[PDB]
Amino acid sequence: MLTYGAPFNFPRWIDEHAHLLKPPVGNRQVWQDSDFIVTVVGGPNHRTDYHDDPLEEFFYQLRGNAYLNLWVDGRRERADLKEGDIFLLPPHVRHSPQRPEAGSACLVIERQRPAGMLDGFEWYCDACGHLVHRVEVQLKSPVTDLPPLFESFYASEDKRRCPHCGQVHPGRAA
Amino acid sequence: MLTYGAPFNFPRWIDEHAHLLKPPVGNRQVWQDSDFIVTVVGGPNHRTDYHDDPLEEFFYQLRGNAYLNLWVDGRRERADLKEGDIFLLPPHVRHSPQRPEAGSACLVIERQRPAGMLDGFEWYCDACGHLVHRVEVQLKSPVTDLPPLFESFYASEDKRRCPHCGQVHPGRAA
Ligand SMILES: [Fe+2]
Ligand SMILES: [Fe+2]
Ligand SMILES: [Fe+2]
Ligand SMILES: [Fe+2]
Repeated sequence: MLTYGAPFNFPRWIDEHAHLLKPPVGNRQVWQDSDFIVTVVGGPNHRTDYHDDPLEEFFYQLRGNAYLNLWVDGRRERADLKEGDIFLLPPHVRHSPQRPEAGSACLVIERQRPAGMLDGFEWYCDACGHLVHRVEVQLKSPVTDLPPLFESFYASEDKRRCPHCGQVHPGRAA
Repeated sequence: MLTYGAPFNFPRWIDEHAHLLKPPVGNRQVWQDSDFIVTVVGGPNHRTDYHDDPLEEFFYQLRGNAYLNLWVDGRRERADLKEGDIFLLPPHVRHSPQRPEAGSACLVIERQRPAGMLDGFEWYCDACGHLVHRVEVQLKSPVTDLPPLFESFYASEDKRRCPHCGQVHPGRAA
């Protein structure tokens, strides 16, 4: 009844999955079907989407450095994840992880969302900072649910169009 | 609205709390009032109680070695937490952590239990393996709720008395 198997060496697991912790995959979930969602996120990767997680998110930047673009108290801000840092993000704080370094690795821990508790993915205008587009999602399989979501934003000049100042958001890369 | 503060260096935090990660305290919670309960557990420590956590528990043995005495599929068993190992324990698997080494440190992550979801603490007979005593608890503050619980077991020859074979459990140390 050890449903998720025996203990195992983490650094070797990370080493062994180096090829997955780089584009295009980027990340790898450690156990499947668990309530705790346990993921290692490599790099490099940059993104323009901001995440609205209705639950907490735990980070431990095991290797290399990264940072989180955030919206804290109405202002754009940056939290660094230097190698060795840990950090706990409160529910709903908008965050956009940037991971510039190859070979970096970050332990990220989350919980499954109950039915009816949704995640938000959002984009903001570089020009005036207004919200450009939000999609909410019952997030069961990030790996497969999120790329079509992001993909549809990039493809729609409409979705990318700031309702405040008309600036068309750049889409994929800032 | 970074309610749990900024990122910070984890190894230095652990170093700085060395005096707390040894008897009598043994462990230190990283953030307070979070949904994710994030704890570093040092040593040495041995115990005879088995935990029935109604939710999952995540371990990452950062420094030194430890092990978990378990009841898996009706049998007494041992899962080692060698330095570097990670491990995810499924809900309700009975476990009794033993941490023989000084200077060891283990990241343990849990979730707050909703109202009405209780933890069990249990003891088993060395002689016949039958359940000797179980207390259930709405666990809000392990640090302060658990010592009086354990304490009351040790003090009662009655509670320590195996209902199957009459052997009085040794209590504090095996
Ligand atoms: Fe996220
Ligand atoms: Fe705008
Ligand atoms: Fe436990
Ligand atoms: Fe017995």
